[PDB]
Amino acid sequence: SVPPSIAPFSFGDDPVNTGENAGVQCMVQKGDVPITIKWTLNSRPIINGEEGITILKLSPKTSVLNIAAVEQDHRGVFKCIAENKAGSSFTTSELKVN
Amino acid sequence: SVPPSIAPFSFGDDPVNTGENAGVQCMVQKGDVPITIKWTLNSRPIINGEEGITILKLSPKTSVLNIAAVEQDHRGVFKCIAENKAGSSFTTSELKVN
Repeated sequence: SVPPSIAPFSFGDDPVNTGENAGVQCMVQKGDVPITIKWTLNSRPIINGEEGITILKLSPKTSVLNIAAVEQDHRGVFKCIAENKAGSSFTTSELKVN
Repeated sequence: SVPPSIAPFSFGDDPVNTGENAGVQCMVQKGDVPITIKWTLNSRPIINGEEGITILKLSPKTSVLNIAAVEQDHRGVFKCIAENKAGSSFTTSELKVN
């Protein structure tokens, strides 16, 4: 009956240049399975392929996000949301683009 | 003729507890494709699944390493090596376990 906890992630506090290969990982630490992991960008759900963003479920507790070529469209607050029977958690990181 | 360049990564400032979920993304920035991306732990090569370490080539310029459940055996220097026909490059991060 353990609720999900998530390790912090960050694109870095320095703005990113267009064309860079950037990414973060949503790694659930403690938490009962089954767990669902999902993403939003500026509160809109994003899934693999949307806006050129790669999102891949590496394991039941890890989601990998990769932006192969950063654009100004990718600017904003990325949120990972992890949910199971016992509770839910989210953590965020703002991507800044020069 | 452009050799691979790699964004630095880190498991973090602080030592990690046993059982935690840790990982890094090796994201090549500059460099002509195709690029071979491989990993070592304390100078010895790692393959997907070895010592419970997940390794996945996510894209032509990104490789993801995940340790689903960290043990003290995972202690040491993780190196990502990126190679093409032009040249090679690497970046590292030391994983510490309490």
